[PDB]
Amino acid sequence: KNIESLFDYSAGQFEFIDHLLTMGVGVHFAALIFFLVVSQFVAPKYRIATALSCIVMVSAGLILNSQAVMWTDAYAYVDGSYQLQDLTFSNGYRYVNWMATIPCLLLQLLIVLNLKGKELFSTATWLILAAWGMIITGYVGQLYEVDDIAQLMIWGAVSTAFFVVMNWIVGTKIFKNRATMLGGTDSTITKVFWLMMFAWTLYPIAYLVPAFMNNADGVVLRQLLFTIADISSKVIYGLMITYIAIQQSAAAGYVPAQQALGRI
Ligand SMILES: *C/C=C(C)/C=C/C=C(C)/C=C/C1=C(C)CCCC1(C)C
Ligand SMILES: [Br-]
Ligand SMILES: [Br-]
Repeated sequence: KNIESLFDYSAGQFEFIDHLLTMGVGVHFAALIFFLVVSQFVAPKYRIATALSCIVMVSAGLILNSQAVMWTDAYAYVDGSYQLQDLTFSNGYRYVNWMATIPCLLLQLLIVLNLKGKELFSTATWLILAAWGMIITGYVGQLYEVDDIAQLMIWGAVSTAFFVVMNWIVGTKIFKNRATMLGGTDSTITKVFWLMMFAWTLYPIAYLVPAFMNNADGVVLRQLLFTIADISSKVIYGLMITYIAIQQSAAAGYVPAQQALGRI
């Protein structure tokens, strides 16, 4: 069903993928420790945004770990190359994980935007439906990446419509609420929008790899793109959300935030 299953891999290709996925685990778990220790400097109003970064680190780090183990289970070194054994490797589990991690990424943004009550709950609801629509339709599409490329493209067009609408809700909420933001974070949150547009677009590029690069090297490329994108969309994004949360905390008078920032 997935293109990974069609090829044998050289030692270099096989090991590089293994290292990519392992480094990703280490990066997410290292970040998790940082987000954990820094959360005591966040005011109550934003503390959940930093907690959600911890939740995303574990979720993504578990999926990467699980992908790495599945990669080594599925392939063994036989007659000069890594060849498929009885177990199967696939990217489908990443899509299932997005069902949880994308809502979390969107909720931390809504929190640092100072949204609350009814606006918060309704914005989050529409965002979560649009995200699930994107992820489900892309999940279905990738089932056809070996059997029916045309079907992969069409499901990907549907998925892209949900993506574009989700980004429009995000941009609309960022550009409208920029002005409520304290401590100069009105400037930083704009960079957050651009980081998301960039980093999230890596995923659909990766989804199209079976169409424009259907071979072992394309398999490597796809893993590399997911790694750059996971890091950018989860770790780098989380660092910027945390910075915005602490800065707004300090500007609103939360003393542990002022002292943390004071001592660096
Ligand atoms: C941390 C994981 C993140 C931020 C994953 C984001 C995933 C997407 C933006 C997926 C987008 C897709 C399309 C827009 C079309 C092709 C199918 C998808 C689901 C890869
Ligand atoms: Br507060
Ligand atoms: Br994830």
